[PDB]
Amino acid sequence: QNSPQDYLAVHNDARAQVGVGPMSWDANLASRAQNYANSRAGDCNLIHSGAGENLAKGGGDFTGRAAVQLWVSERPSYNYATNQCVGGKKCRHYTQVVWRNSVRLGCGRARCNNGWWFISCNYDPVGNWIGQRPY
Repeated sequence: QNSPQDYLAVHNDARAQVGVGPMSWDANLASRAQNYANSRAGDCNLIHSGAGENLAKGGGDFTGRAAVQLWVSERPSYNYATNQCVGGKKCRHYTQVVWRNSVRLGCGRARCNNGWWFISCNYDPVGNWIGQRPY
């Protein structure tokens, strides 16, 4: 639930569900993501860049798979039938996961200085960005 494929699988699912192209594991992005998470875990705050990442903090058994899944929890807040976010709050996560523009992927899990687990997932080109279309 934290291996490269664990993150990738869920992303690739969500993307597949709206017929968006895949992504790959850059490995170095994964180091970067985990290393950023590892440092920033001394705080724990959902603070990384803004547009081109997907951050998560959980509580205990919080896995990377679960984190991507938490982002896909906004499933019915996306609606490909209208090809936009629904008039429903919190659609600022799935959008990135599904971000057509990003072809790189790499993610990392680090344990916070409060018991909980931090997760980061980097993407380039930038994502969840106004400019081009998410899906």
